[PDB]
Amino acid sequence: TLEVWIMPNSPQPAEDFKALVAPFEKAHGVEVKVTVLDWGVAWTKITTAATSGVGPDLTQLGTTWVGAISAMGVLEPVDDVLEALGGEKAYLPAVWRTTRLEGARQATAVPWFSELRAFYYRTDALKAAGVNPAEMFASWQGFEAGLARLKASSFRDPETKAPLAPLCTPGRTPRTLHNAAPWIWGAGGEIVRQAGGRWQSALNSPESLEGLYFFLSLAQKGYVPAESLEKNTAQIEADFQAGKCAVFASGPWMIQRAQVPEAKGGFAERTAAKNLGVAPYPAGPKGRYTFFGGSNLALFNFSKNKPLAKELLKYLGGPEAQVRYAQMTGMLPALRSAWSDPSFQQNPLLRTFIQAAQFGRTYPSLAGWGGVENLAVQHLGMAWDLVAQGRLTREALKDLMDKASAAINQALR
Ligand SMILES: OC[C@H]1O[C@@H](O[C@@H]2[C@@H](O)[C@H](O[C@@H]3[C@@H](O)[C@H](O)O[C@H](CO)[C@H]3O)O[C@H](CO)[C@H]2O)[C@H](O)[C@@H](O)[C@@H]1O
Ligand SMILES: [Cl-]
Repeated sequence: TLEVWIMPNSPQPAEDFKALVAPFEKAHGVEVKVTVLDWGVAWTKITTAATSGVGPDLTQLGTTWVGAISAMGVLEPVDDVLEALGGEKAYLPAVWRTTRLEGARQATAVPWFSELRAFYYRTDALKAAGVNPAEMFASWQGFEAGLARLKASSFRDPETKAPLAPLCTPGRTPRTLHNAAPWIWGAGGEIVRQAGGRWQSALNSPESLEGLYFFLSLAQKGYVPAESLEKNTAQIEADFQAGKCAVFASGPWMIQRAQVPEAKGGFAERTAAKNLGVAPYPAGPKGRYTFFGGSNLALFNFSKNKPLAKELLKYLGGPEAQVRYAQMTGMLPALRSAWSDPSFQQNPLLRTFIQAAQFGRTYPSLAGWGGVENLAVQHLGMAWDLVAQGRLTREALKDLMDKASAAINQALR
């Protein structure tokens, strides 16, 4: 029996995973046993397995975790699998770079599925506000003027019978910079930069502060209600679904969720699901970026089932499994060839995610990435708390990212 650990990638994820692997099981005369870890906990259990030598054969990883787990020395080389799937050629570079610890000789993860972030919008709220989405999502200035028109609008969701918040974004200490990265990048900033053979914080670069301040100050100007500042990602998701928000940033999953009854983990019933639009991040002063992520699969080098686990990695990474699991999850395949399936191309909301991928940007794949993102989100949490007071100024934000930067630079030395 092979053991795979996965995250909750679909409404019934163990059952979707098991339907996905049934033909591998039949062709190999083997049973796969799946365990589903919540995203909130999956980090700790995966790190405990890596530290103790007790764990599955395969584990899903966040693309941004592959570096740290690889540096713990517990991942089996999978260059052989990536070759059987078509090698570097078979992947966007953004995806290809997630297959290894930055600068390591050997690949240690197999790309499974991709996700990137774009804005969902209420077509009804924007039509009623008189906002042309092409203009609002073209530029930072067009975005700010579309929120202003959304704030002034008479519109009220027909279910809630109240106004929509123009923008909903969470102010709770985030787990990651996924929401914030597009604004840092669009200003010409970065989280860390490589120069003179070392990585250092760029979160206190004037470009980073411009981007971050522009994002956080929207909330300060009235385009994000005080209630949103008190919420985490999952709560903002729920708020868009329940008709409280006209615009918010998420992954492609919400498209397949909008086509699924409430009773099945969806909101097809709700207005928002009937009035659903997608648009890319607006271009910033120094170009157009969005966070590009997903999950890879890794094999623990203490696995007793390496040969079969490798066949399972080639099965899951290959074209048929890639198409099939992207359809159940609402994600994108990791494999470029699999994007051509009509199931992705003739879905007009998903087609927008596909166009957005041109401007997908990734984290460098560093052993210490986790430590970096954790001090950054701590300081960014304190910034959100100043926005909850009306008291985020450029000075206070610079003071917080200087402290983040000094604590990030220690971590990297
Ligand atoms: O930072 C770790 C890791 O984060 C990954 O982002 C995930 C999101 O992909 C995930 O989205 C969930 C869907 O996957 C699932 O199907 O639906 C639920 C609700 O129905 C969604 O929340 O949410 C988690 C928790 O916030 C995020 O961590 C990145 O893609 C990966 O690149 C990164 O390494
Ligand atoms: Cl944020």
